[PDB]
Amino acid sequence: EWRNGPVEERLEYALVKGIEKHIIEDTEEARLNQKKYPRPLNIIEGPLMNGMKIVGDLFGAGKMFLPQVIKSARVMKKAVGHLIPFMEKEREETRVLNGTVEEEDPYQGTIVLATVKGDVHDIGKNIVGVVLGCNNFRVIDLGVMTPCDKILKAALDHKADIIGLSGLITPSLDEMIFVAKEMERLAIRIPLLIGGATTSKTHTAVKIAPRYSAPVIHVLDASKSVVVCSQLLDENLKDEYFEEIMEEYEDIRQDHYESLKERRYLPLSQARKSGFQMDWLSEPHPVKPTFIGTQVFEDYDLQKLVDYIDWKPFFDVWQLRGKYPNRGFPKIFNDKTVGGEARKVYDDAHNMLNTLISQKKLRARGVVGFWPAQSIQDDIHLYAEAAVPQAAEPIATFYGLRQQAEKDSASTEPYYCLSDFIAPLHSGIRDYLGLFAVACFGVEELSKAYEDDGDDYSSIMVKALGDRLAEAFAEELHERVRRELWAYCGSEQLDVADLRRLRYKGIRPAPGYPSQPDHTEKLTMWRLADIEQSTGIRLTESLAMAPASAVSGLYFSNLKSKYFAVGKISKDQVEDYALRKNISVAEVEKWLGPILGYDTD
Ligand code: B12
Repeated sequence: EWRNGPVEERLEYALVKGIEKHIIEDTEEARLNQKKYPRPLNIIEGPLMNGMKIVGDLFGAGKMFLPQVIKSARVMKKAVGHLIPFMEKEREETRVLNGTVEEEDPYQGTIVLATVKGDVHDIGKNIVGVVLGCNNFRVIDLGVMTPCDKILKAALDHKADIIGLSGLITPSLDEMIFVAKEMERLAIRIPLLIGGATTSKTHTAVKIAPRYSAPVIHVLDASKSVVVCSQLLDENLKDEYFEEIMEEYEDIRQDHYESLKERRYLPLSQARKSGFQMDWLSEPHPVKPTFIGTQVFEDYDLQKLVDYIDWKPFFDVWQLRGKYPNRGFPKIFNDKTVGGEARKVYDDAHNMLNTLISQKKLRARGVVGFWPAQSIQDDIHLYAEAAVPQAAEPIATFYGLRQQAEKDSASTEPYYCLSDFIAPLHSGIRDYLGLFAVACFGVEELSKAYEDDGDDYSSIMVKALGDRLAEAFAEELHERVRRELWAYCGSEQLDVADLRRLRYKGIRPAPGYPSQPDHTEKLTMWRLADIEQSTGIRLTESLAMAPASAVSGLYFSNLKSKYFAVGKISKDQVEDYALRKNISVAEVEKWLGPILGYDTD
């Protein structure tokens, strides 16, 4: 039907509908029309950028969703990959004629995207770097583990017009303020973009924007990048936008400083006197684990993990969200707005997952452990199996945090801590604590192989599938522990439908989570369980677990254990925690940055 149209219309239709079936043949038919395009630069600047501008406009208007944008980007990448020989020939002809290759750039501007030495969320940065290509923007993508000095150096040598940082978590955003300070003290006026769809403007306008004398714009999604980045390149709005409405940082500073008086805190001694007390003499006695030490999983069955995968986080990668009550998997498939695209991505993911779990291209790996645990106030101590806890000495210590923000008198909720879920040493009751770590190996190779091919769609899909497999492995390993390896919940008859609702007994608070935001617990876990040497899950210098598709955490078997948020803490708890950990106050003040209840500046 659409094949009957002219070659320009065929190019536009292929770009908009994401069809690679005839892109090369249509491109050839277009270039053989030499009179219509005297320069091989003209063919891209004409029908090709026209369709991509249409795609970007539709994405910004919300009529086209992310996977179709990715497919359109793939079609344009195929067309450009076919056309590169002719672009290079034209550039060589220009060098022959005018003497040198000119600084002509078909893209509107160059953008450097970087991910800090920390947070490993790579999918969003890649989506941005390819949608800006759909927005006709040249993107220099530095990936994960990019040093700040490397970020600045790449911005300088490549003469980047914009530096884009990536952020998707609350902790470890102190590298963004660090690079902002480095950039400010280097005295460069290049505009800056911040974070992703977890970062509120509070952290931006408190520790970033009043810290740099250049435009610092925060964007929610790359759909609005068409407006946002152009307004940083449109000289009519470049000189005015960056300060006309970014003045609202003034509200963010003054109003929140005024609201700081609303926040109230208890003394740490008073908070301890109001902790989560419980009668261990009437509580059921802890169940002894089946073994003490570490049991290693070397070739875990990927086929089994598929039954435990939850897909709503996976659809959140594609930004597919429905209206209430038809929101989330599996109700997402029936919504008229996103049903077809959700079906497409789900079937593609399942097809590639079936291919991978049958070709053994991936390999799950993990380890679990169990040790006897006794709690000294706000701390957890671990002993050997044969040792007597009251007379021997601990082999590993995990330090917890207690809630300190004052609660309204209408609520009687205790000020929670992790140590409240393990029997105290003086009580005479022996308790046990567990830990685990899982990973999925091979995602960082398949993603790179797909990217070198040019199929960013498959790369993003395989990254999301690796993340899903890692979380499913963590959930399944927790399920085995509660019933087989520890057997403190053997009477349970629940399935994955209730596992997704956190209705099981016990909790697995990962280090760095609001339950205990100190990421240094992973160091003690790795030292105790020999995880790095056994399983192969490395720890980054920022305590990020490699490969990125990895999950780790402790095991608490107490019946009354529940997830909680520490909130905000005062300097009293900071110094107490520092003296318990036998480390300087400066280290604690930087590891617990997000949860500090006072401003040091
Ligand atoms: C997949 C995912 C990951 C992946 C990241 C992908 C990858 N490269 O592997 C991985 C496996 C790394 C993962 C792990 C973790 N993650 Co995670 N993860 C998710 C998840 C499940 C899906 C959401 C998603 O991926 N959206 C797609 C993202 C990647 O793209 P995006 O943000 O939509 O991108 C857009 C905008 O944000 C913006 N944008 C984004 N980046 C940039 C950059 C620039 C320059 C610009 C201009 C714009 C821009 O534009 C984009 C256009 O769409 C969410 C669950 C949820 N609640 O949604 C949790 C979530 C984001 N993860 C989170 C956390 C806690 C973690 C961990 C730290 C857990 C841990 N181990 O302690 C670990 C990291 C450490 C480790 N070694 O695993 C939290 C963050 C909240 C918090 N407490 O801080 C979430 C919300 C889970 C939760 N509900 O609590 N995670």
